[PDB]
Amino acid sequence: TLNGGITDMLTELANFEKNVSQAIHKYNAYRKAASVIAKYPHKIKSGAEAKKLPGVGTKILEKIDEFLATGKLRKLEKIRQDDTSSSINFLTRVSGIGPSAARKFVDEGIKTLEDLRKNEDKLNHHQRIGLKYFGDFEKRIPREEMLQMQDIVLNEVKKVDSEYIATVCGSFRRGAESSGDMDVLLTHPSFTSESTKQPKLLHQVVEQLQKVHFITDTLSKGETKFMGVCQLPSKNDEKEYPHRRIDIRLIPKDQYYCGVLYFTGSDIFNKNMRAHALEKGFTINEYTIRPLGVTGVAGEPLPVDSEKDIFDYIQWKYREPKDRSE
DNA sequence: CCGACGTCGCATCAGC
DNA sequence: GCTGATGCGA
DNA sequence: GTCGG
Ligand SMILES: Nc1ccn([C@H]2C[C@H](O)[C@@H](COP(=O)(O)OP(=O)(O)C(Br)(Br)P(=O)(O)O)O2)c(=O)n1
Ligand SMILES: Nc1ccn([C@H]2C[C@H](O)[C@@H](COP(=O)(O)O)O2)c(=O)n1
Ligand SMILES: [Cl-]
Ligand SMILES: [Mg+2]
Ligand SMILES: [Mg+2]
Ligand code: NA
Ligand code: NA
Ligand code: NA
Repeated sequence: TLNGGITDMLTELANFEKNVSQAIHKYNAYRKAASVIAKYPHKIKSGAEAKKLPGVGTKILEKIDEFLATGKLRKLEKIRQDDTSSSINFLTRVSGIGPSAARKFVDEGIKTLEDLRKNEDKLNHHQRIGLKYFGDFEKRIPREEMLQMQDIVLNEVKKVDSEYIATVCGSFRRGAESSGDMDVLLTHPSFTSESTKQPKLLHQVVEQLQKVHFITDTLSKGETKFMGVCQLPSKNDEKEYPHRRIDIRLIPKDQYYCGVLYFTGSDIFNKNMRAHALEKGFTINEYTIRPLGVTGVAGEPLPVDSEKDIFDYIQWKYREPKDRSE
């Protein structure tokens, strides 16, 4: 990419602030700056040129000047040589190990993949599975495999109850030629903002996908959100496909458009759009868009009949899913 | 200068 | 058990 | 770390 060196450096800084410093707003600031630089259609010549972009300030401009002049950033080169920072950044790559648990493990002398496997009994369930599939979860999914996965989910869901509608969101819905995992929005007419007329609506789908050995493991599971592991079937004498993360979100059928806007993302696009809503006097979640009163208290849900209605309320021109990859 | 920064589901833990 | 953080995740 | 009042 045009500015890949700069955006990589900002991403590494973001991950430092999140995993090591536990400064969530610094993390989002670095990610927002990397995003706006990622879509800037010129090869950046200076920090001052970049500071013109929203989300790039004085400090990142200076880092950009250091990186443009030397090809590196001293702050990162020192971070890379710090053993505690190295340890924590590695452990937080296991699903279920966040900043706090990573620092606690380092305190207990658990700092490597070998240490983690030595101490499985010190892991909760999510972490145990994240460690089990550590290699697999860092692999990307070709869109072709995403299409085979889509076919299985959609047909198995239709076998449970043909009134379900399952929609693959995330980067897949944004047209990506590869995805890091599969995100499935699910609706059923028995589950609306008004009533739940049928129980186990998510569970029944999960059970069916386990029964056919597509879903292989469960990280967390509630009434509306499943987070787990899945695997494509391989052919005779074929090497197995990697295991993949899968997220399934059951959304009230009448709130599908807010739900699919949320689950299509990206995460940064959602942050930018929800921040814009607030400046416009609305708050958006995966269910509703609502006005804010002078109170600052959210009012009653506004009528929504398309993703575009959401954009219109906040005075944004519509953006197709493929233009939301911020 | 400095308050706000997106919003919420599930797992875990502490306090009663 | 309930309730309210806190952690980690979408 | 950046931004907006
Ligand atoms: N912090 C977050 C994380 C996710 N989300 C939403 C948007 C996001 O697209 C959706 C799916 O989460 P993912 O983490 O899978 O994000 P994807 O867009 O699918 C990516 Br590009 Br990171 P992939 O999973 O393909 O690697 O959930 C969010 O709103 N806020
Ligand atoms: N998971 C889904 C997907 C779509 N739908 C509904 C919302 C709209 O009425 C319509 C969307 O049609 P389309 O597939 O063109 O996006 O189907 C749903 O209720 N649940
Ligand atoms: Cl709501
Ligand atoms: Mg995804
Ligand atoms: Mg602001
Ligand atoms: Na700027
Ligand atoms: Na992690
Ligand atoms: Na996901």
